[PDB]
Amino acid sequence: GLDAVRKRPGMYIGDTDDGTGLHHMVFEVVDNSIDEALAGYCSEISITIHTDESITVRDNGRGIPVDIHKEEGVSAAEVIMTVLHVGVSVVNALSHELRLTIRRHNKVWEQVYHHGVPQFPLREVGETDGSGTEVHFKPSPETFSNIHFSWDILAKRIRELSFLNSGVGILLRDERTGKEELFKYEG
Ligand SMILES: CCNc1cc(F)cc2c1[nH]c1ncc(-c3cnc(OCC(C)(C)C(=O)O)nc3)c(-n3ccc(C(F)(F)F)n3)c12
Repeated sequence: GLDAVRKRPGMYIGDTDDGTGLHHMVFEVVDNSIDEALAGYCSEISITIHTDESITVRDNGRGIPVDIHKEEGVSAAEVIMTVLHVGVSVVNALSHELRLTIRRHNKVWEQVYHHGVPQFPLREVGETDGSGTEVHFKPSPETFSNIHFSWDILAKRIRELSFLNSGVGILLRDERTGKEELFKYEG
């Protein structure tokens, strides 16, 4: 259960005061998009740093499957966001607010969590021509002490992701400063 994760966070995410754990949250999310790239269905990832020190990750993969998962009773998406046994549930648990948006089967689905707790089941909220998964999460002040993300640190590790996963283009955007960079390795 997520209760333990919130109770002793450094054990799961990394040090919660020096920025290590805080930045791991971003790459905990991003790695799922990378897995989808390794499978061959994701070519584009974008990471946005918001003025309120929240983070948005978005990929262009197949979208998380949304049909009802019967060992739980809830959408598989909700399962993946709320149960593990690091995963993306760790990020969810340690987030004040987190919005999940899935584009799949030409439909748009979303769900909102508060500290890893679903506010409504995955619901359909529109039509789309795109596909992929988007995640917007705000690190909990109850967990991390100095919430400020570093362009430099995110930039560095993204450059390496880009370098190691040829053919994936990764867009980094900081709305605090308006810096913007697309890392794609085609040299
Ligand atoms: C921006 C954050 N992105 C993101 C987070 C996350 F956290 C999971 C996913 C994600 N983007 C994804 N994009 C695709 C899948 C995905 C979709 N379908 C399958 O199907 C599996 C089969 C057998 C059909 C195949 O591989 O061909 N697998 C993964 C996915 N998901 C990652 C885990 C899942 C899960 F378990 F829910 F199925 N979806 C995620």
